[PDB]
Amino acid sequence: ADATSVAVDASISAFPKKMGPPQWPFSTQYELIGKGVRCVSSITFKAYGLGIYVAAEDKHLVSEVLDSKFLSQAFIDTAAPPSPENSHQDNLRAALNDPAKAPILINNLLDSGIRLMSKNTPIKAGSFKLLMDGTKKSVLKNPDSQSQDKDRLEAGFQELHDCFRSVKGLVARDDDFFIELNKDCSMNLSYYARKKDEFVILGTVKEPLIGKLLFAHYLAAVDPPSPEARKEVIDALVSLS
Ligand SMILES: O=C(O)CCC(=O)C(=O)O
Repeated sequence: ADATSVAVDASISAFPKKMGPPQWPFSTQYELIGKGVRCVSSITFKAYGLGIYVAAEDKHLVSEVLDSKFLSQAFIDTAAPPSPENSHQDNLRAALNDPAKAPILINNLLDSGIRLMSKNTPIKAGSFKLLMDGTKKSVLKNPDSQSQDKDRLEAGFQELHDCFRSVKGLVARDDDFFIELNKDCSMNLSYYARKKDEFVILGTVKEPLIGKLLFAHYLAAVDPPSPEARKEVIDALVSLS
């Protein structure tokens, strides 16, 4: 690793701190805000390296979306108020780690137009393919999914499934599966076959509910795919607010 990349696991490449066009086939320039290893059961069994990125041009939105006004209004009737001597950053941090407040804060963040990107780098290819198959079931444990249009959810997961069909044939260690969350919550999916030094553009998931559900899962305070990646993301967001 260089000062321009960070180590996630010795079995796979260091993650760039910044990624954008033209070097990478992305919509805008992204900055790494959290990383970690997605394990299955134990740290003994590493499935993939996870990197969460924010659009450089959108970092300003965090403080405007997750401001003290929204914190106060969201929970003014539900929870005791935050202590007035605390900083806003301290108050926001406590809410983002509170199981009862975090989903609401994250949903509001994910509706604000902020562009995010996940870098999903396989460590064990077989496990990764299985985690792909299980993605719909996983993100739908989210209770907020039930209120939504079932037909739109099903159609959106077919879009994702089709993109995943193309990924699964390629999966190998140290390849990069990229998922960009556009400002309208549709998703551009791409794939870097590292050994060929080739980019594959997989397509777009138009249904915005799918990107909302997937990135709410990445950033979930309870049972996120990578607890260590989520913690880093939250610290990045608090420090921006
Ligand atoms: O295909 C992916 O990387 C998403 C799956 C996921 O969120 C996980 O189970 O870790």
